[PDB]
Amino acid sequence: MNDIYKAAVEQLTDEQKNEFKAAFDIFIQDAEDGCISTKELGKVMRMLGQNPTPEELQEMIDEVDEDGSGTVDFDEFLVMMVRCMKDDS
Ligand SMILES: [Ca+2]
Repeated sequence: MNDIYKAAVEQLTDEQKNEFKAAFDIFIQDAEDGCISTKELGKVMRMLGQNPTPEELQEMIDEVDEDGSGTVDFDEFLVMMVRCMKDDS
């Protein structure tokens, strides 16, 4: 069980989700299922307001990838912020 998503969702603002939704929809303009690419995560961060590394972002991807299919949905896109709570150390 995880209670960080509830404690983190309350921290995030509507503006953050607004940007996240737009940052997602832009890529999901003609998606097959309705998600982005795990490798494209480094691209959305640059547009949102972040500049990580290929090894750093990689850990974030697999971490937020609840299904582990290959594409990043909105559920996996939003968790990126709340997942910070779970350090796993
Ligand atoms: Ca996925």
